[PDB]
Amino acid sequence: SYVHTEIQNDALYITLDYPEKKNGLDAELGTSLLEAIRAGNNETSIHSIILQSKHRAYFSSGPRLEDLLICASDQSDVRLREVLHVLNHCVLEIFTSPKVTVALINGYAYGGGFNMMLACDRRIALRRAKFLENFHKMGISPDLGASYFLPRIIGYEQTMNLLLEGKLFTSEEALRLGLIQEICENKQELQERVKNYLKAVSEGYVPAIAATKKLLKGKAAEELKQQLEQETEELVALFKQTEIKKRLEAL
Amino acid sequence: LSYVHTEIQNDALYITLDYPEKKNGLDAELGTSLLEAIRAGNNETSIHSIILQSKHRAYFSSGPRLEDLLICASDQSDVRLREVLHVLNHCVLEIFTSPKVTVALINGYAYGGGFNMMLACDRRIALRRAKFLENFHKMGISPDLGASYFLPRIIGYEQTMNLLLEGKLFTSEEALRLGLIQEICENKQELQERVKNYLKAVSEGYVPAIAATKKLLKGKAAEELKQQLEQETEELVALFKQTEIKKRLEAL
Amino acid sequence: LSYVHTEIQNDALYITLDYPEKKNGLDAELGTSLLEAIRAGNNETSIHSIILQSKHRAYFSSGPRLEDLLICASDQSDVRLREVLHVLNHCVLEIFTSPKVTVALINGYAYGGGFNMMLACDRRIALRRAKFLENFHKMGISPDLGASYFLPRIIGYEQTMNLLLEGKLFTSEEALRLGLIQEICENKQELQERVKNYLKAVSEGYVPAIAATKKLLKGKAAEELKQQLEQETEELVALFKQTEIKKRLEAL
Repeated sequence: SYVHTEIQNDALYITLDYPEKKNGLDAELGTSLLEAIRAGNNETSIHSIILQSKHRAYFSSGPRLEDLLICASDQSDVRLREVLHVLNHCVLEIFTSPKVTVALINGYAYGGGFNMMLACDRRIALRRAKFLENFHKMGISPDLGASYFLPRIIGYEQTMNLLLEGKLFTSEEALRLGLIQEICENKQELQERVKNYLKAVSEGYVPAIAATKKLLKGKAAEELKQQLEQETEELVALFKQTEIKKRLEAL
Repeated sequence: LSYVHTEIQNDALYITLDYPEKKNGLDAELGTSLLEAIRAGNNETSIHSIILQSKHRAYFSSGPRLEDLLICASDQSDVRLREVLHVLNHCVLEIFTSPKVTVALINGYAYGGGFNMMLACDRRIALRRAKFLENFHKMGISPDLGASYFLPRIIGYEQTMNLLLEGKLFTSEEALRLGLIQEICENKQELQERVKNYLKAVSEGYVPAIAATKKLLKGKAAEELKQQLEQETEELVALFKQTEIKKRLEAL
Repeated sequence: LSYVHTEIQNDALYITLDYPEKKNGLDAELGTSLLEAIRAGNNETSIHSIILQSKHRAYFSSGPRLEDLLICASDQSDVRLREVLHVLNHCVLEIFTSPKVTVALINGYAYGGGFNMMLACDRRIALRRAKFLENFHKMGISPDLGASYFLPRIIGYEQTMNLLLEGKLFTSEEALRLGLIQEICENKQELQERVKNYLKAVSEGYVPAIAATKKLLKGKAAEELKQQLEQETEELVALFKQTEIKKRLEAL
């Protein structure tokens, strides 16, 4: 099972555990992740869903260049549409969760490997965490909700600049931009911080939390759903163009 | 007695909350008088500004009173709740759609909707000693009186979730950092002078141009707010039918 | 004599404002030339970026000139005003919907629409010495050339109302703080090398991917802006019929 699940004190922990691809995003992990998010969402008794990685070195490597290359080489678009469908549903199901959603970024989180977590209510990173948005050099458009979330979180102009620079950036920079909400210095502090955070969530009333999130989001989930569809079409179109195959090959 | 006073001075309408019994708390009686004052100001062609303030040193507004909310949770029907939400939502919408420059002066504490209604104003100025509270999380209710519309637009979604989770009394400095207020004055005298100067700057403008400017800047937002207020109403009414809310209000 | 020059260099179109007669003022003449330059750039498959700049050290653009505005105000038909708005509004929209990376280099002062049109660009870079002005409040007019769309989205509603109310000449530092510009360069030469480096970074990408990226990020905003430009025109036209506007322009 590409992801592990456990409920403790009325909170669901979803742990990415896919060493073969370093927590990479493909159709199989995606399907397993989606199932887990949906189970948490449908679980009346929990108040929170925590997304995390089991592996010290990384949170998620994101979509794998090797896997993308296969999609570029595929002339049917089926492989590409397949993986995007599942991962897009993961993003949407996180975004529309009635539970308080938190992502714990312990290690590096590249591309969609970070971006999917932008759908969470809060993102907390270890100091050592590193981030990367590499669409520009790859010759592709942003996906997995990135075109929706980035401008809304950090602003359009800063999004264009972040994508243009395509740098490995620090947790400090991510905090400054508002991509993440806070930084913990080490594993133990993160562990304590999370415990305290969930204690605070538990003092609320589950249906009130759900209504609150619903009201705050308003028409956003409808907008995101539409944007995910547009991202899909733009990316598929680009993946039919030789330049994209060439860049993926080179990489 | 009347709990909302009105006065025009030099082409500015001053709306003053005066409800000491309930510390300027929000109920249908105050709401009704407040709405009437807001509309009268919006319909007055000579004024360029509307100033909302409290006549009482200790507090701006305690917001909807716990005891009153407890009554609504105890009610047999939802008629009382819908009635007060109706009047107070209209206050919010009528401030928001005012053609006049709207300013709220937060002198003392402003809790829940006692503060949140004023988020519809063009500018919010607080005394340093002002304190603020958003306590929906512990109360087990959803945000109302526009708070679900204004908070994420002003401070961001992530920040709104965290503010609500913490439910702490917070300072004017914190309110300023978040953008909930636009500036702080240290005392009543300084505030009185600042307002004088600010209204002077406003008066140098042209009333119809000011109205056109506000209309353009807001675009479709007024319709969106109106719809959101309706949704807040339905969500809150649904929660007040659940025994947990009565239990929670009863304990507080 | 053409008031807008174009040159392609390093896979980028440089559009240069060269209108000393009006200190790079915005009229239908310069506007027509600028629009042609923008469209040419947007349809040029061999470039990745469009750079907008001024040839003159003293100013970027003095914006719509008071003298020209007065003429429109004194005119008994709305045709000349609607004609200039039509072309300039198209410049704004066509910058905003450009598939190329768009950068404005603000070297000297930029007043009103002279700055505001550039808010449609992906990046605004100013020389430290640049100065800015939004003077709608004193002029008695509503914001135009997209300003009513861009200002609240970039700096916030409350901050926009205050910016307009104060109508002060402000520094590049303040522009940067507000988010109206993205960065500051100390001098012409550093700016030249910065732009060179920036364009190199852009060139590392793939033109159709840049275009698709911008299209996705913008979503429905292009249609929103187009409608909003139409609203700005409708309101400005109504105000220019009023005696107060002519009086204020003359005074100025």
